[PDB]
Amino acid sequence: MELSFGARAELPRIHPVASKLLRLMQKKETNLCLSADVSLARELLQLADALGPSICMLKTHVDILNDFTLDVMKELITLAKCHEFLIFEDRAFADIGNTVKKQYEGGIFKIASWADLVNAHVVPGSGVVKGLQEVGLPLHRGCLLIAEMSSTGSLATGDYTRAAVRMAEEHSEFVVGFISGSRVSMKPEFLHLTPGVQLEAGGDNLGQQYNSPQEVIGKRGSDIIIVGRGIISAADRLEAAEMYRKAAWEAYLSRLG
Amino acid sequence: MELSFGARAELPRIHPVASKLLRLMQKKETNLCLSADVSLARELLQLADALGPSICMLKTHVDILNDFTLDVMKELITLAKCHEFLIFEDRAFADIGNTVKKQYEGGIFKIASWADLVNAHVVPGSGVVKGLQEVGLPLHRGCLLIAEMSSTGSLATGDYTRAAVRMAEEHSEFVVGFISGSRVSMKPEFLHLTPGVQLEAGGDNLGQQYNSPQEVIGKRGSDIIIVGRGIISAADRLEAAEMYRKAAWEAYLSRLG
Ligand SMILES: O=c1ccn([C@@H]2O[C@H](COP(=O)(O)O)[C@@H](O)[C@H]2O)c(=O)[nH]1
Ligand SMILES: O=c1ccn([C@@H]2O[C@H](COP(=O)(O)O)[C@@H](O)[C@H]2O)c(=O)[nH]1
Repeated sequence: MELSFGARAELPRIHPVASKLLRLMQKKETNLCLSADVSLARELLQLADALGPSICMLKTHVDILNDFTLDVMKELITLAKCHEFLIFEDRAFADIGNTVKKQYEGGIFKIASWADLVNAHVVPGSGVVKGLQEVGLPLHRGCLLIAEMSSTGSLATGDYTRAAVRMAEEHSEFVVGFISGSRVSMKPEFLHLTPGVQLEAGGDNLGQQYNSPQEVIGKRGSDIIIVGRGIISAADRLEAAEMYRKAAWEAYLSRLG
Repeated sequence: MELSFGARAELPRIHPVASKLLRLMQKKETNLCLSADVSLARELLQLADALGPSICMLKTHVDILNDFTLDVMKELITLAKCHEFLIFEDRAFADIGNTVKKQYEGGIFKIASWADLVNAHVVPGSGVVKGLQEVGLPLHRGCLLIAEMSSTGSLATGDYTRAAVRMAEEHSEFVVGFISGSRVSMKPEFLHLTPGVQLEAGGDNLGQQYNSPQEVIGKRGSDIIIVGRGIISAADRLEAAEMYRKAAWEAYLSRLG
């Protein structure tokens, strides 16, 4: 009874941000999220422009941009609107509710002002979501909960993962899905986004582990692949993004039938 | 066989940052860490100056400072040196090793350039520590692992806490202790720092829970209390800090005998 992305976009309990995403995934035939892991704003923006047609989402770590300004993020939004992708700041909030609300709204980055999506760890308990919600709901944003991680020795397993799923399903006005390595919720209104993806087997020297798009999307049932170095370190990042897009999209189609 | 802070400062396996901290705790009769949870640099610096003699440590969330600059942090270091306290950025790193290394060294905040101590969640597995280490060891810094949290619904319990302790004890060249609600390691070379502290019973409306200094230091065996709103929201923050200092110090003395 698996639904297409475009059908999921219409489910009664779908969140607006999720629906927007699912619609553009279907329209553009992309379930690829670019992990734009660069330190220069010019490179971020050149990647966003060139790769925007190939991606459903651009994931940022704003806190590694050497030359962050709010104006950079304005320019990123312009590209996101032109090419039709969401912006996801991978801030992995992980503090008490009262603190994360301030980290999301304020400081230099003003994350909530430009990020369609953010994510949070579940370790602090559900107050992390309640604090983020206080900023994100008025700003019409969505959140992903980190249910599983791709790295060696991850403790996001077993009952921890189950707790993340319960927390999501209990905060569905704001939580739209997961960071996970597999489908973790049986409810089709939730998105599953999976980092630790490369075409070739391997890892890095600091605990990253890779699996292929066919494995992640096809066998493990996730929705979206998140790819950083497999694209960013390639000479031709546009062709690399196309290879990843095509892999993830066909794995999705084949799982649909 | 409990040792004073000054004796612990001399233990064979003590980390230099821990030893510096323990020595100034003993000298100044303070085991209070101010959680300087403000949005204005001028208020941060005025608090650091006035309260510096009463504290062993000043904990920051740089990402909530509306007017952060590196020069602000230079001024904070001047105060830290004058009054003798460490600076602890409560960044709660919580990503793969390759990413946290960049979040610690780079971006706008350049955390490693000014923070004596940072902290990390253990959820990603030990690569989080290995990545931070690559920046922190050359810069002669230390790290705290988040073994327990103060908030309602925290998943940092049981085997998760035990995993944090094992990860610390296995990375003792860089990890100097814990964020925890109690003593979690039996090894006296590790520091235990405990947030969720107020003199009166209560909590906040976003899952924070409070326990008293006597409970945390005396009964639960921690070393340092971390106090935010119990001080910052008071009219006279200097007298509030003194009340917390005296409470935490006497609880420590009484546990020594
Ligand atoms: O479980 C997780 C959570 C987050 N990321 C993020 O996803 C990207 C993976 O990049 P790469 O390994 O494809 O370069 C990085 O930004 C990393 O911080 C993971 O890899 N794994
Ligand atoms: O388990 C944790 C970890 C971190 N903090 C931090 O400690 C401070 C507690 O402040 P307050 O509740 O005393 O104001 C805040 O900065 C908060 O982010 C906690 O409260 N509990």
